[PDB]
Amino acid sequence: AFELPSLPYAIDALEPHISKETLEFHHGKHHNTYVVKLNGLIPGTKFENKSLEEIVCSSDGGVFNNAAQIWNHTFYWNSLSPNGGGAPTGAVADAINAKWGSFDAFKEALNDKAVNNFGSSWTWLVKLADGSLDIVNTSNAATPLTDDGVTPILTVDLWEHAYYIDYRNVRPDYLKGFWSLVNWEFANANFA
Amino acid sequence: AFELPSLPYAIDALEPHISKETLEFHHGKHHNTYVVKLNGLIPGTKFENKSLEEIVCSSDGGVFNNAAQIWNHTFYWNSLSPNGGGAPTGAVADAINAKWGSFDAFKEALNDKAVNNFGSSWTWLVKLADGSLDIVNTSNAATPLTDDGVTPILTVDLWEHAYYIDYRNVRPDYLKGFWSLVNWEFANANFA
Ligand SMILES: OC[C@H]1O[C@H](O[C@H]2O[C@H](CO)[C@@H](O)[C@H](O)[C@H]2O)[C@H](O)[C@@H](O)[C@@H]1O
Ligand SMILES: OC[C@H]1O[C@H](O[C@H]2O[C@H](CO)[C@@H](O)[C@H](O)[C@H]2O)[C@H](O)[C@@H](O)[C@@H]1O
Ligand SMILES: [Fe+3]
Ligand SMILES: [Fe+3]
Repeated sequence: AFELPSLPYAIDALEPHISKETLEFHHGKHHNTYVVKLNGLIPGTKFENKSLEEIVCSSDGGVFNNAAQIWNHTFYWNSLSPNGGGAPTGAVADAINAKWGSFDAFKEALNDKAVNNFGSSWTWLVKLADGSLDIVNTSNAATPLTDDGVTPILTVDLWEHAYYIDYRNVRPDYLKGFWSLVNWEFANANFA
Repeated sequence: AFELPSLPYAIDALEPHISKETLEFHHGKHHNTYVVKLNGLIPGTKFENKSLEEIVCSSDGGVFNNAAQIWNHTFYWNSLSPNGGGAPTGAVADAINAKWGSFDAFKEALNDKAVNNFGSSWTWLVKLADGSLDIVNTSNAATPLTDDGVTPILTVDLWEHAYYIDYRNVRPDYLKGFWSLVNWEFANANFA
């Protein structure tokens, strides 16, 4: 049914911020496993012919954990880039300034939400229904995609498999890696 | 203030099932961090004079997450032993045979609960109010210590940091490691 998407860049393209070995396990094993599991759960069910987002927004239990993780990881890979990092640009830079006053205050606010997102989790930059940006944390497979009117803009995976190989227990060091890779083109594409 | 308990065995005593590197990060860094963080949170609350278990059973939020994780890890180190593994003995073996019919059926049941305990979690062997054994899963820092009438007997930490260095994504391989280390003396002590 579903297929694991290709990575949007070569396996060593995020070096030295996220390693090749991390992409091999994170994309090639964890993301793949969610796709295999969902496909095993859907045959001959009321989800067998629905799109992935349709499944994510209409399931619970194991179907939801697997489908939402497939979606969350594809969004995460797009949130990184070997040509990303550095200062934000375009409409998202201005929207960040409108909410937090400055990019540095936004980065401090997102780092604080990410470091403190307890357990397996995701930290998201979203555009609320009212048009403003905000930072929100979700646990396990939960995702702002299920929230009517909220538009996911970027995400950082904080499950330990996302960073343990490269950074062990030090999330702030992984977050420095993330800021060096953040894909402002994808953020702007989602914001607009 | 609280202190990080010593490990009950040498750093390489669980080799080759859990590595020295895993114990250095897992005990020396993760377990330690929960101790430091709790020792920041307590003062100025109705907690600074309470024992660890008293805090675990009457707190929520960050105090609970750090205090429950300190308790859960100390319980987890005691659940392993370089002289453990193999068939269960004593009262716990008999109780296992009473609930599941055989040790092999128990192991299959616990393995299924642990492999499928989604996200950061713990799988516990507990003794119920009625005297029977059961397997229960908790998420993040939740623990049966807070359930009236339930007595924790053994635990397996399923947060990814407990096994990623040694086994990466393969929980079943980590669980084989756990069966080779399970401390039946601690289980029997807790059961009696
Ligand atoms: O996909 C199997 C089940 O996964 C979840 O439940 C598992 O993980 C929980 C922690 O996130 C545990 O509490 C639970 O015991 C496990 O079975 C999901 O919640 C279930 O609905 C799925 O069927
Ligand atoms: O210890 C600080 C807070 O930790 C928890 O909240 C963090 O982790 C949650 C995921 O488990 C996130 O949803 C949340 O946004 C983070 O702040 C705890 O639940 C809070 O009560 C603590 O203050
Ligand atoms: Fe992930
Ligand atoms: Fe742990």
